[PDB]
Order: sequence, then C-alpha cells, then structure tokens
Amino acid sequence: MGPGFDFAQAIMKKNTVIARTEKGEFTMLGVYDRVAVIPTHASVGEIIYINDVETRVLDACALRDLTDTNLEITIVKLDRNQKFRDIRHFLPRCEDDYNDAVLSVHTSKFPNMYIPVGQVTNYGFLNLGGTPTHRILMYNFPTRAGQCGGVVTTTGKVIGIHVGGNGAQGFAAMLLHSYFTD
Repeated sequence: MGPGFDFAQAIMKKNTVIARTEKGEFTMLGVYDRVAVIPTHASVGEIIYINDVETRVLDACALRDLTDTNLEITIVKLDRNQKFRDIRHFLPRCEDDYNDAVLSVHTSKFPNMYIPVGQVTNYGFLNLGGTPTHRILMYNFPTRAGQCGGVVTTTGKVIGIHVGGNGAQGFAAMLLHSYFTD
C-alpha cells in the first residue's frame, strides 16, 4: 500500500523460504550465501524441509549473549544449491527503538501476509515461554500462532524475527549485523 509494504515485499519475495521442522512450519529469513535464521524453539536438527524439499543442515548455532542468556535466534547453514541475495547491509548495527514497522509472514497457513504493527520498543528482557530472553523488540498487535519467524522491517532495515506474543503484544528477537560477519 506504501513504501513500508514495498520494502517488506522486496525482502519476502527474494529472501524467505518456508522451513518445516518436527515443531512446525516457520517463515525463515535467508541473510546471505546459504545462511538463514529461524526461532530457536523450531528445534532445528540434522535435516530440515525447505519449500517441502529434504535439506541437510550443515551447521546450526543457537545464539546466546555474553551473559549466557538465550537470544532465541538460531543461525542455520543449509546444504542448498542456490545462494540468498546478500541483505546484511539492511541489518542494524545497534539495539534501537523503531517507528512504523511491518511484520511479514509466508507459510502454507498464512501466504503473502503483511501486518503494519506500528511503533517498536527496545523491550530488552522477556520471560519467553519460561526462558529468560534478551534483546526483545515489542509491538502492539494481537499476534497469533503461525507468525513465528515472521520478518520485522522498517523502510530500509530488517530489524528482527517474530518469536512470540501474549495475546495483546508481539515480540521479536533483534537481528544485528555482528551476528553475520564472516
């Protein structure tokens, strides 16, 4: 409808796949080469389905901060025959608050879904499903089941991936440029 949705659509069309684990179907953001991200609660194993194709996982790392606190981001390297467009220059360098964000989802259940979530707060600490979690972003939308892994963008930045909600608020794990230096 406007330039927020335009940036979100550009990311979804080239940089997302549908990931399936034993814990469900997730929106999965491809960042560069064969490297993608997914919520840690997807419990990625040795094999994952990518757009319904059996795919070997070459590496999977559940990120934690230097206090050994969960960040809820898993970085996955996929044994895929094709690279993602490199979008690392759209990742923030620092923790921040944002205006006018869009949450975008692409699954069998929710195809081509875009939600204008508005203002995004650097919330910080969240007890997420009983697990102490850091670097949480918060937005005021009744976010449901089937949204996990959804991409949070502003015009020009890819800032997080949806990891939960409490019925009134939704929560995303930050993406930072420093996670994807090689």
